[PDB]
Amino acid sequence: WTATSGSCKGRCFELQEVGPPDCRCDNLCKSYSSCCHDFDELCLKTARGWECTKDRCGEVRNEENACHCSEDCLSRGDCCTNYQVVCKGESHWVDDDCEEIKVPECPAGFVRPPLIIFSVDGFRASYMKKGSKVMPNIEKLRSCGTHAPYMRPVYPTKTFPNLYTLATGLYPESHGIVGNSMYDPVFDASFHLRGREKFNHRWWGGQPLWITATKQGVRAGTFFWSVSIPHERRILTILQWLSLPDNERPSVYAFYSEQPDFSGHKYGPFGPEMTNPLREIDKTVGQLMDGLKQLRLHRCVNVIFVGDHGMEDVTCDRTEFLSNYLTNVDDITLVPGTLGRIRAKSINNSKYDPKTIIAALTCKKPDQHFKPYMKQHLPKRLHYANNRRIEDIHLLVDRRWHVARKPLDVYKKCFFQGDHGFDNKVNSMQTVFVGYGPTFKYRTKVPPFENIELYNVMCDLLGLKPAPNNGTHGSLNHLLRTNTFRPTMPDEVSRPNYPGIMYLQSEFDLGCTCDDKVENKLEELNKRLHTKGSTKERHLLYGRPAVLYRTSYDILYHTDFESGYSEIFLMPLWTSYTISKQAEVSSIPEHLTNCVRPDVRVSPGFSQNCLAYKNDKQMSYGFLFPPYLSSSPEAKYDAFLVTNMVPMYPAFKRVWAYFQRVLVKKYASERNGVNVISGPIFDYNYDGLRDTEDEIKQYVEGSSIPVPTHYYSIITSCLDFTQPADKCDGPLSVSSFILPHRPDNDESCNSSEDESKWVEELMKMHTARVRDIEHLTGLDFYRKTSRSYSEILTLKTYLHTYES
Ligand SMILES: *[C@@H]1O[C@H](CO)[C@@H](O[C@@H]2O[C@H](CO)[C@@H](O[C@@H]3O[C@H](CO[C@H]4O[C@H](CO)[C@@H](O)[C@H](O[C@H]5O[C@H](CO)[C@@H](O)[C@H](O)[C@@H]5O[C@H]5O[C@H](CO)[C@@H](O)[C@H](O)[C@@H]5O)[C@@H]4O)[C@@H](O)[C@H](O[C@H]4O[C@H](CO)[C@@H](O)[C@H](O)[C@@H]4O[C@H]4O[C@H](CO)[C@@H](O)[C@H](O)[C@@H]4O)[C@@H]3O)[C@H](O)[C@H]2NC(C)=O)[C@H](O)[C@H]1NC(C)=O
Ligand SMILES: Cc1nnn(Cc2cc(C(F)(F)F)ccc2CCC(=O)N2CCC(CSc3ccc(S(N)(=O)=O)cc3F)CC2)n1
Ligand SMILES: [Ca+2]
Ligand SMILES: [Cl-]
Ligand SMILES: [K+]
Ligand code: NA
Ligand SMILES: [Zn+2]
Repeated sequence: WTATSGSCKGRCFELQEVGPPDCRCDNLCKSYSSCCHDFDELCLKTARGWECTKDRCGEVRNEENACHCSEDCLSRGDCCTNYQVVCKGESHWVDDDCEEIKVPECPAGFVRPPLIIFSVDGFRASYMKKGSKVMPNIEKLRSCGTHAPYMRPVYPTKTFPNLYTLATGLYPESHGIVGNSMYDPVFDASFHLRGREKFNHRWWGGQPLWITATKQGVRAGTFFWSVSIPHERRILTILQWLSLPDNERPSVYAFYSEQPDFSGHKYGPFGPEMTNPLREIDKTVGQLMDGLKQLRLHRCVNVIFVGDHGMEDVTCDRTEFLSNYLTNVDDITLVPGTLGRIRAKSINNSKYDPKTIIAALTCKKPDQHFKPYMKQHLPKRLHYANNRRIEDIHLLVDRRWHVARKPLDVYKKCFFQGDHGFDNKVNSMQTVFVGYGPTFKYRTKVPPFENIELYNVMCDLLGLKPAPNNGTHGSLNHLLRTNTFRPTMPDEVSRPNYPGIMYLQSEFDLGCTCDDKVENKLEELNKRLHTKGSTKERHLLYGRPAVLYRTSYDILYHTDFESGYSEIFLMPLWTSYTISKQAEVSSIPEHLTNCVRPDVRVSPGFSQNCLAYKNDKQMSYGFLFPPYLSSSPEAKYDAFLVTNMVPMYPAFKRVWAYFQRVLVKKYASERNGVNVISGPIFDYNYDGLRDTEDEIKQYVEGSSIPVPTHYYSIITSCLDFTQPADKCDGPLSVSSFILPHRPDNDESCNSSEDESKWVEELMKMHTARVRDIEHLTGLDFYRKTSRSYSEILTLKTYLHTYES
């Protein structure tokens, strides 16, 4: 019930929301069917439209007009945005040269530069170049301010997950808005774009910027706008709020446009019908800037122009149907489109089997345009698993395609030519970022970055302490002139032991053998030196990683590599080695094929054993430092230490051997040396965070050797590739991966072929940020470089994406 017979007189676009049954006058009242009877009349005036003309200049104030051209309008805060242009011979903001804004130039009574977020739905990154002729206001912001060539959205590249990620700094799995449609089995409730359940606050986790602001005494405009409020009125409302007295006036605001998404869906991303929506967004930006200039705020306000996601060409004829694969197609519920999510139709069906559905969808047709995954097998970079609303079965749909249950779903629901929602590495899904204002840099290009980082920066812009989030605070300091947040490196929690030779060979009963019985004082002192770390500067280029949790581990030095060996997990946490451009690849000698050697620095009881691998018929073993890249025949024996061994499924060894034998050398040739850090990851509860021992769900049969869910590598070199990796004086270049440790290669449809036709494609799919590896391992990398910490943070957030 709403008692709609109250009034909005003096309350239009009120900031405090009032409780039912009292009638409302705020931004969102329309969307709740709760506005007072007179809201249209009083708050949505349209008479005479939105622009002053010469003949209105100095008019007698008429309160019926949408906006005003009378002499009192500036003091009332309600001039048409062009008032001073038409009636006082001022220039439009876009016609003025840009001038660096070195300090905020604010009216008296402003305590901080306000922040205005101009958000645009479906604004694909390439519009900045391809639409530039029709967007002069946006182009001036972009060239005069700070801009990235694009900004990476989160997966799925849908509207609600991305807007709320922008507002919270959180991954959808953590904020809870995991799609445009959702089922929550604990609630037993359904969330959709149409209708009322979505207004219940229980869906919306984390803490959005407007709540952060309000809890810390910074006032906020309401961010949301009901669709029938025209854009011109949204701008006027923002500008009116900015004329409020100091104690009432917000410091943070948001504008939102449904365009160009709305048109992009109908006409496709570059349909000729798209020039007009882009023109109109630009005009809106011009209105805001001219309005701010009127208020003498155009060199005071920080403005962010930001998109939620891009838009791709998709048509009804590019739909895959699950009825062409499954027999039982009515025993499932599919959330469909540019992604697929599958669950049982009825929780009273014990004949539901996910395993059989996965097999029925896996590599069934030769050009298949989707790939099924159990959610825990999705690429870790998507961070799309740790939520009860994300269904166990997921379909990653190829760009330009849809998935649907049956053809009848597609014609009893071609209309559309555009859609989005695909993998967030896809070029067509990328979106835009521009920052303009006193606190942003002047005419500065910055590298592409992920939208999860922006919440921290918006908090910095407003002097707020961010709530706990998935940004890496400091990684975007290079966007800012001032207000930088000065992060410190985390403190190492566990210090390593440095074991010397403490055990005789015969103390070991590991059931391992090696043909290594081959006896010189010149080379005897030398090998001692290598074991004490004489080559460590070569192989550990950026310091040892720091261990940020409580544990027991040893540093082990060797000629060709250094490792941090966990007494708890019985294997290295990390293994570091450097491969120069000139290094040679060799084979494992025939005599050493099954060689595993006890490590006399590490007790039998904190060692793996070969017998467990023999008895475990599913599980084999591999090595972290590759025997193929040994620097000499003698150094090669170090690679067969039991302390360099890790459990590997035979199917995974095909991948790992190819990486170690072929790809490491290839990268060293291309990048002029590389430093590699590799290791295991345990994430059995798929939360993106390092498992404790008591969370491990699988061990090598008969043992306490835990089985990794993934293996990582971090591959670093000099950004200036004319310098070798091991003598780089400037910034670094990194690529990383987190490969799933799987017993089959069902993910790779071409895996019966040679590794050269499929392994690298797999690795590219599982590309990662260093930061992703940090969360999964409790390690902190790049602790000792010549680089500034903010720059290192930026490097740790880089994702190598493999798009053109
Ligand atoms: C990205 O950034 C985010 C934010 O920093 C990271 O997520 C955080 O990670 C922490 C570790 O997983 C986690 O900390 C736990 O929080 C518990 C309290 O949680 C509530 O209160 C906070 C505070 O305001 C709130 O934010 C939470 O919000 C979640 O849940 C609500 C619904 O209830 C949702 O609206 C919201 O979207 C959010 O859901 C997401 O997170 C939850 C986990 O909380 C997931 O389950 C969801 O799927 C979704 O992803 C909560 O309202 C706290 O109780 C925990 O403490 C337990 O563990 C410690 C270990 O030391 C133990 O000693 C304690 O005894 C305790 O255990 C007891 O309970 C167990 C569970 O029932 C039980 O089994 C035991 O036997 C014990 O009885 C813990 O501190 C933090 O909440 C989330 N925050 C958010 C916002 O998601 C995220 O990790 C980052 N991602 C990456 C990749 O880095
Ligand atoms: C989704 C979403 N997430 N965050 N925003 C705000 C936002 C963030 C940013 C940002 F700065 F973050 F970039 C910029 C701009 C916005 C405004 C977006 C907006 O007016 N749109 C149109 C209105 C539509 C109503 S739907 C709705 C409302 C309230 C609630 S409630 N009761 O508050 O839980 C629930 C709802 F489902 C949502 C999307 N929208
Ligand atoms: Ca985990
Ligand atoms: Cl969805
Ligand atoms: K075995
Ligand atoms: Na396969
Ligand atoms: Zn859309």
